[PDB]
Amino acid sequence: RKTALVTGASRGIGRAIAERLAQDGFYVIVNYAGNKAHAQATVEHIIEQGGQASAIQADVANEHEVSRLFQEAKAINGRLDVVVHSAGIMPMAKITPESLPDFDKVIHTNLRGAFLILAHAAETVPDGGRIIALSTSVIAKSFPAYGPYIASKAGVEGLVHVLANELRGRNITVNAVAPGPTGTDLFYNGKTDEQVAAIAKLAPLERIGTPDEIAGVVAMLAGPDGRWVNSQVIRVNGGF
Amino acid sequence: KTALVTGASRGIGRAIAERLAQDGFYVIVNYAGNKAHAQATVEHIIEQGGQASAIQADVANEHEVSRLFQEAKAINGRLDVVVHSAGIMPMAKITPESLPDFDKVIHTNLRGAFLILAHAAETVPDGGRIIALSTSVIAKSFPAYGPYIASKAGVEGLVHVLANELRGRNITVNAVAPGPTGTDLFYNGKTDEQVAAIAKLAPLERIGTPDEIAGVVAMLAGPDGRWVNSQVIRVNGGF
Amino acid sequence: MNISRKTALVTGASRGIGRAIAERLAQDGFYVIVNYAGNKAHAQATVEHIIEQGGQASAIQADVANEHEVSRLFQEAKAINGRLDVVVHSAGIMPMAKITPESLPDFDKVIHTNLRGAFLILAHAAETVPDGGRIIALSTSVIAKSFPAYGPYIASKAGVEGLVHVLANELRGRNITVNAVAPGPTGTDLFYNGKTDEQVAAIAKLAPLERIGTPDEIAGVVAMLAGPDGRWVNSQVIRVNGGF
Amino acid sequence: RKTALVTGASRGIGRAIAERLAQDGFYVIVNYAGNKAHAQATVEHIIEQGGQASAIQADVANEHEVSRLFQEAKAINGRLDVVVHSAGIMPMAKITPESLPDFDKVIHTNLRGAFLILAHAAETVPDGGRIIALSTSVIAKSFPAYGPYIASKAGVEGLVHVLANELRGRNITVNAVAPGPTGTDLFYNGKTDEQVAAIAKLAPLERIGTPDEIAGVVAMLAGPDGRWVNSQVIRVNGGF
Repeated sequence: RKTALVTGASRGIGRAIAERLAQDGFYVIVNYAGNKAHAQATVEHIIEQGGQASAIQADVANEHEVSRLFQEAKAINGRLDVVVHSAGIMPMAKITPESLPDFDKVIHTNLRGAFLILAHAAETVPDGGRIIALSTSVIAKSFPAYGPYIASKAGVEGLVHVLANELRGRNITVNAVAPGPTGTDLFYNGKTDEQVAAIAKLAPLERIGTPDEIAGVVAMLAGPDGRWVNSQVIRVNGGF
Repeated sequence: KTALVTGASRGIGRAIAERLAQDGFYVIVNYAGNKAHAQATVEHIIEQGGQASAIQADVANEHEVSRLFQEAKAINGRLDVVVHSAGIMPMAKITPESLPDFDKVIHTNLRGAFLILAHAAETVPDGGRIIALSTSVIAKSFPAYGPYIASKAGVEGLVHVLANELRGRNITVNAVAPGPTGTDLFYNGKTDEQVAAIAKLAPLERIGTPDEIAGVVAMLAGPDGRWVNSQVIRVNGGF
Repeated sequence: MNISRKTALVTGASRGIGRAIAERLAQDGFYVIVNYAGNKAHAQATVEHIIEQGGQASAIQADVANEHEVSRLFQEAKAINGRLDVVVHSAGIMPMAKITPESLPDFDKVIHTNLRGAFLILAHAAETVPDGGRIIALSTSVIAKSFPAYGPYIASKAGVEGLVHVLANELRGRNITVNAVAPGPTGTDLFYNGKTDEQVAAIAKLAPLERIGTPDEIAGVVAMLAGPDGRWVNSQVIRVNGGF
Repeated sequence: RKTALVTGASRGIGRAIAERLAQDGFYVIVNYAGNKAHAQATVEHIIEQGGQASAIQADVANEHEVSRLFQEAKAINGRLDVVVHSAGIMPMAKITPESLPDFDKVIHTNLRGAFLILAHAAETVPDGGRIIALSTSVIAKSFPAYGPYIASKAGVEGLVHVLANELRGRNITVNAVAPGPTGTDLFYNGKTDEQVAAIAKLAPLERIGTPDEIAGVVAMLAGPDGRWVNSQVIRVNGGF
């Protein structure tokens, strides 16, 4: 039985990824940053559905907590076959001097965090393993106030491509999944139906994509059908 | 549910047809010239427990494609998935002497794609999927690949536009872009040194198989591909 | 050897972007061959505008998608000064047609004029441009938007870009750059005469600069690519669209 | 009277850009980080050839030094028409935990620095001005050990596109120039005759690109022929 670590699996896309990987037969480490309640709910949903999982706290941007995370994750089953990095933040801030704090925070959490996870994955994933990062489709649109977020995720994609090359000879694929707007609980919670309808109309399929539809592409990349997909950023956005 | 696969006689097209049959689709194996390999594909599908049938059609001939789609949809009254894999890849540098070759590739690869996509746009139901095969070599722009790259870049353009034109029909349009794959043909015309040289190009350091391409096609044709739309997915082991 | 003036051939130079390219290249010191397809009047107007401004130019008829007329075009154009330093391929059509069986004629036409035409020009350029010369094709920025009814056009221009990249590699050792310029919507006389003011305003707002780009603004990038500042730019598609 | 600020103008591409902009009629602020000697050499060559320039020290990643840089630069002629951000570093480090210091360094100097310069440029450049960042062509190749550098420059490109959108209504273009390897003195001093020969055969033009060949594209973007070029990353690499 193969083991998968999923960062940011307490809610939303990360939770959907963790639950789908558990359904696919992976033992899932549900990594979370702060309050364990949602993470333990993820673990319990996995166990009730017939899978195995356990939760580990770690801030992905804290090098010491990441060192511990990977040791503790390896302690469970002695192996780390798949690593999926979904944890990140998306604050809004225009490219102005006053936004410098927000910028630093996003870079710290999304990009440095990604580096940490990827770096440790590169050291611990076995031959034949898989490393998957979550990027974003909004990189293609360059919307105002998304500067810091887009910068962080573009950096992540760059790291993904380089790492795919650096792991030559280990038969380890490195890819990214870049979702568009996704119908998480948080997404719906902050929006009126009119706002939802406008976002739905942005895609030619004219609806809101679900977290499970993102997790399905992650599951492809983690499984046998993803054996020959390497150094790719797959945008999952309904055509938007 | 029914899937039509063009160029399904051998290689990547055959692997696609067989995997889709294994995923539960009734498969129309479309072929160009000699039936034999197409019927072998049909028989392998039936042998493994699936349903399939073979139909002849030149993808670049409007009348033969119109007939292909009328007949394919007539089998079960539906054409849920259309996969366009048929194409040719001749080598010719960009010189006036290559004009015949250029015309040929554009005719088979680009006009062909236009036809298939067009008829797919007319016949696929709500919730269906349209998938074209492009190529990863677009990224490298190697000498003598000019005509081939031009045809396939045009195909990708059609894919994105069609994805937008089918707004309101709930139909995804995507492309899969393989690198070199270990077909039977790939192996018959190469020495072991050539194969070894190609194997080292990918960071995974081996030769990709047709089944590894068919797996991504199957993702796009199945439940996990519902929210993938207007994408060109390159499947090349990282090369 | 050759003390004749540096020469540029510009296809589709009768009007619009092609005309602006021809006039700007003449201002930069090129003898300009104004290639046109059908009615000479506008092509001769381009030539006369060039000559009134103190440049040298002459007009040659050829349909860029006709191999025989293109063979003649290059024989005659190179004969003027014994050289063809720069080749700019601007000629093309942009009809609207959705991806449907009934659109097949239109598709065939666009592919024929835009892509096969490009192939001919590029191919002949590859045979005639000297070491240090420049080959520039015109593509389109609309490739990025994949608008409905632009399928055939986008397919044709994406094919052109593919040819550009390959040709840049095939001319290794000849020191010949091959590039494309991809304009967004441009304020040609045709553009303004066929658009309502509300349509014009809607298109103007698409770019962050909130205006309609001019043909001279496209020609300026072409001139960069054809001159000393473009020496190290090779195998690029430069989108000139005001940020849209 | 028209003014251009060039960061990293002490040597190499930045110097070539400063000298070309001066030759094009700009008053040039030669910004440097530490090495005053070379910055004054630039400033001098400009004055020697008939131009006007002056040097200003600032570490582009220091918010206070950058605020001062822009205050002082704008004070010279009361205007700052063009801003070109060329300053950056390119250390080699694979994606492993031990590389975290190098990573942190590059992100700080290349990306946070870019954020600062662009942010202040967006505040100080007049309507009709130009903002040009320097990226890199190596993003296309994702070579091993280039991970951190590529991540930083990919982030810069993201910021460029977003800023182009955020300055809607101000008539300010934001672009990047992405050079390949260039025949700097730094480039040549660490290389053998055969190494140079091998690099020279990478491009189809089969030679080494010069800093002036990059500066010519920057100058196009800063001048009348660049009025309609916006939100673009122009790769200047001889076709490699």
